[PDB]
Amino acid sequence: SKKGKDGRFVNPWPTWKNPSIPNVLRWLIMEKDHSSVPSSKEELDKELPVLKPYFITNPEEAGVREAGLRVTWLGHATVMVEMDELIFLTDPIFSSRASPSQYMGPKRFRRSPCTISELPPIDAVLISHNHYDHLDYNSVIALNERFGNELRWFVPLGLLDWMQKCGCENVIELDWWEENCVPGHDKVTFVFTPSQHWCKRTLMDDNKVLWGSWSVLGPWNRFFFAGDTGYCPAFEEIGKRFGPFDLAAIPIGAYEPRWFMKYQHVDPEEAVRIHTDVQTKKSMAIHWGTFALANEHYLEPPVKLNEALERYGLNAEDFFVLKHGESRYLNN
Amino acid sequence: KSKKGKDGRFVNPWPTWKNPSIPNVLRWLIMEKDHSSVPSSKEELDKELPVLKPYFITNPEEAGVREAGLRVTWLGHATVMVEMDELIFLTDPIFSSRASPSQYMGPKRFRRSPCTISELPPIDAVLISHNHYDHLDYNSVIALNERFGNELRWFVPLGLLDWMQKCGCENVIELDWWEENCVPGHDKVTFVFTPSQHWCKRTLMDDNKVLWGSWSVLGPWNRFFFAGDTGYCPAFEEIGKRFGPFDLAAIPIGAYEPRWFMKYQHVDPEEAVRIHTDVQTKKSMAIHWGTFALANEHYLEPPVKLNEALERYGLNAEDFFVLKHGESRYLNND
Ligand SMILES: C[C@H](CCC(=O)O)[C@H]1CC[C@H]2[C@@H]3CC[C@@H]4C[C@H](O)CC[C@]4(C)[C@H]3C[C@H](O)[C@]12C
Ligand SMILES: C[C@H](CCC(=O)O)[C@H]1CC[C@H]2[C@@H]3CC[C@@H]4C[C@H](O)CC[C@]4(C)[C@H]3C[C@H](O)[C@]12C
Ligand SMILES: C[C@H](CCC(=O)O)[C@H]1CC[C@H]2[C@@H]3CC[C@@H]4C[C@H](O)CC[C@]4(C)[C@H]3C[C@H](O)[C@]12C
Ligand SMILES: C[C@H](CCC(=O)O)[C@H]1CC[C@H]2[C@@H]3CC[C@@H]4C[C@H](O)CC[C@]4(C)[C@H]3C[C@H](O)[C@]12C
Ligand SMILES: C[C@H](CCC(=O)O)[C@H]1CC[C@H]2[C@@H]3CC[C@@H]4C[C@H](O)CC[C@]4(C)[C@H]3C[C@H](O)[C@]12C
Ligand SMILES: C[C@H](CCC(=O)O)[C@H]1CC[C@H]2[C@@H]3CC[C@@H]4C[C@H](O)CC[C@]4(C)[C@H]3C[C@H](O)[C@]12C
Ligand SMILES: C[C@H](CCC(=O)O)[C@H]1CC[C@H]2[C@@H]3CC[C@@H]4C[C@H](O)CC[C@]4(C)[C@H]3C[C@H](O)[C@]12C
Ligand SMILES: C[C@H](CCC(=O)O)[C@H]1CC[C@H]2[C@@H]3CC[C@@H]4C[C@H](O)CC[C@]4(C)[C@H]3C[C@H](O)[C@]12C
Ligand SMILES: C[C@H](CCC(=O)O)[C@H]1CC[C@H]2[C@@H]3CC[C@@H]4C[C@H](O)CC[C@]4(C)[C@H]3C[C@H](O)[C@]12C
Ligand SMILES: C[C@H](CCC(=O)O)[C@H]1CC[C@H]2[C@@H]3CC[C@@H]4C[C@H](O)CC[C@]4(C)[C@H]3C[C@H](O)[C@]12C
Ligand SMILES: Cc1ncc(COP(=O)(O)O)c(C=O)c1O
Ligand SMILES: [Zn+2]
Ligand SMILES: [Zn+2]
Ligand SMILES: [Zn+2]
Ligand SMILES: [Zn+2]
Repeated sequence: SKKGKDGRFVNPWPTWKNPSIPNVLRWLIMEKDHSSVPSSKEELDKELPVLKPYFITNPEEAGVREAGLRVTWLGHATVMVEMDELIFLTDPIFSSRASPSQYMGPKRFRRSPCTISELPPIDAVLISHNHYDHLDYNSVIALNERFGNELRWFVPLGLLDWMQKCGCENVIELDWWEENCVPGHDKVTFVFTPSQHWCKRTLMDDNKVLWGSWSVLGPWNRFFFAGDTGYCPAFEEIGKRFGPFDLAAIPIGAYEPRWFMKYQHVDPEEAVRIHTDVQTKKSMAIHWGTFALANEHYLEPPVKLNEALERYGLNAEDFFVLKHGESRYLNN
Repeated sequence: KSKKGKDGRFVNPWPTWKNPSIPNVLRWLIMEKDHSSVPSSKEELDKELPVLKPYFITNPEEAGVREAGLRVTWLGHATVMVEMDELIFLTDPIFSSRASPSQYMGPKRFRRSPCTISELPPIDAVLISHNHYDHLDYNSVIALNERFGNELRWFVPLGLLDWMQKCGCENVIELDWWEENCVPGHDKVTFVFTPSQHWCKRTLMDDNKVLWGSWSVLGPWNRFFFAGDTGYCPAFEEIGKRFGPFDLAAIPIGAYEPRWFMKYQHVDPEEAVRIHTDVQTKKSMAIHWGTFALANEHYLEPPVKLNEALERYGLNAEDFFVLKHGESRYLNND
């Protein structure tokens, strides 16, 4: 290739990135209050409405094995992408709290639109990093319970065990810049792409499992999942090696306070930049709207995104935000 | 001051004063509670145990009682919403997927919750029978006290007040056997903590620190008994005679498999109908069962055994009915 890879430090995984500036802790004894201010049932329902998905009232449809691409936002980074036959899910979280505990931790103010049961045949599942807001043991458990060997768990290096331990066999571990495929539908290609984030689920396990983005290269359309990352070259590299991608899921939340999050989390503007670097035709906007993992107003990220869109000479068509549970079909 | 089984405190914690109790407990361990019922694909359970969408979701109005009657809605396990005398009170609210102190281990419901805390009408009081994780849900407590405030009057047994306050609740009332209180505004309704034969445990060495029991709400139009968790005991004739006749009775009819083991903490359907006769209620509702797997019996068995015991005693399904998850039922009185 020609795009820097990694390449771990003496012991754990470094980002190898320049925008990488230390600062890595937790959320129980530091800048962790908020300014989002979420309250009032009807108010939430109004501002942030939860849409009942289609694969519930009319499962039939599904498939989208046509030639375009259908996407559904089930919260935070939980997006179901119906593309080139395959029906894959990303960073699946269907539980109320994203904490190792049930007594403390972040609880969603906007519940998961559907339930794993209601879910349609899930083919592959993609995992950005190990953070609880992206890895929900309960969710994982259910998935295999329902499906099982027929679930291509595409995971980053350092997760296999966890998966297998949870009770999964169809699991692939990958170092960013690696590649693998869904057995049956081998035509489509999945690639672990780099990113700028951290990995931690317990103590001392810091950056023990790699982080990164996913790039689904399918015969017809192409999709890119960033996950959680701060602005770092890679993106362009990706947009070059692969791309032009069709749709891309870019995080637009958890950015304030900038002085601390900047290096681990992009800002709505930085996202617009990714839209460009990755060379996609459109973007869906992941993270935001579901959990309060920062101090930014919970409604701010879409406003800041449209601000940056108009700054960069773009339009809300190019980088759109879905409603909780909404689907969207893009036939190119 | 008639013969009234009072407490009920031995060594340090409370024992069950009732004669038929024998402590040889072992604690919930999936061992004999994981699957001897073996619930298959959701679909199967959708056919057998359909989850309904409670009335107050589609019609948030209509949710009082207009008096001269009694409305009840079954939300899972032992969660029961009772409306009477300008009062909507909950019992044993569990709206969480798993009934455990952990998120990695414990019994997880196979039937989703009918509604959510955001969707239910104004609750005026919650009743807690005992402290077990299938009847006391931390997240549910929080959610409730987050929606509501000092308007939610939490009626809990003796030894729970501190727990409640530590959750953030301020309008909390602690009661002992045959103890009575009321909702601040509505005085005519009187809530009474009445005996039962169960145990209490959430952590290690806290066994029987808090007390168990049953609730007898005496409103000026409709008397409502709610049993909670219990094996058969004589305190139910006391409850049924002192108060009563009652209009409804939320009786448990599930989790009774290793009769040798669970007979002193959990009634079977036969003892459940025995309960119905004892408390002298006009109607009774089947609670517990169908939601969690807390024993080995087949998950559909308890209603069948309920009907068998009903016809044994010369009663029809009218007197003792089982509802679907989320179904409601209205009961007008003389
Ligand atoms: C503040 C209490 C203890 C209070 C005391 O000193 O008595 C301490 C005890 C254990 C500490 C936690 C251990 C894990 C983490 C270590 C980090 O470095 C900061 C965040 C976390 C999540 C800590 C939060 C906080 O620093 C805690 C909860
Ligand atoms: C729940 C127990 C004990 C309750 C009791 O004995 O009454 C208490 C005792 C010590 C408490 C911990 C002290 C350190 C931390 C302090 C924070 O403010 C909340 C999180 C932690 C990690 C606490 C969690 C929890 O509140 C603990 C473990
Ligand atoms: C056992 C009680 C719950 C008792 C109850 O619900 O009444 C719970 C409540 C708070 C829980 C603690 C929260 C902080 C920690 C989180 C970790 O994930 C595991 C260890 C700790 C220290 C937990 C230990 C244990 O899980 C506690 C103490
Ligand atoms: C303890 C239960 C199983 C108990 C039983 O069979 O009854 C097991 C089953 C799945 C196990 C988890 C699998 C994923 C993780 C593997 C890690 O290396 C340790 C932590 C986790 C989160 C494990 C913790 C724990 O060991 C669990 C929850
Ligand atoms: C609290 C027990 C102590 C009991 C024992 O020694 O068995 C210790 C011992 C083994 C410990 C685990 C070892 C594997 C992991 C190492 C991480 O760096 C911290 C989290 C994990 C998941 C640990 C969690 C916790 O710190 C455990 C469970
Ligand atoms: C099975 C392990 C350890 C066995 C070993 O070390 O080989 C033991 C050690 C700690 C034990 C638990 C302690 C807490 C609880 C005490 C109850 O009175 C019985 C259920 C529980 C939940 C116990 C279940 C089980 O007995 C455990 C988990
Ligand atoms: C911290 C990991 C989760 C790690 C992951 O998700 O990968 C979890 C997985 C299993 C969890 C333990 C389960 C058994 C115990 C339950 C008690 O109620 C509190 C202490 C213990 C010992 C728990 C502590 C902590 O909650 C653990 C060790
Ligand atoms: C999660 C850690 C270790 C993780 C690791 O070393 O990678 C493991 C190590 C020891 C494990 C415990 C051993 C005793 C128990 C055995 C049971 O069969 C499941 C529950 C308990 C309470 C276990 C819960 C949990 O699974 C622990 C605490
Ligand atoms: C430690 C958190 C709050 C931490 C924070 O500030 O975020 C507190 C807030 C409410 C606390 C719980 C209140 C009910 C219980 C009281 C018991 O005496 C100890 C266990 C429980 C389950 C407590 C565990 C723990 O002490 C919690 C969960
Ligand atoms: C080790 C700390 C602190 C010791 C102290 O305050 O002296 C203590 C303080 C409170 C203790 C917890 C309180 C709630 C529970 C009490 C149970 O009966 C045993 C398990 C738990 C979960 C306890 C475990 C542990 O023993 C804790 C967390
Ligand atoms: C794992 C888990 N915990 C808790 C809940 C319920 O959330 P809450 O108790 O906050 O209402 C769910 C609901 O689906 C869940 O999946
Ligand atoms: Zn993250
Ligand atoms: Zn995140
Ligand atoms: Zn119980
Ligand atoms: Zn029970």
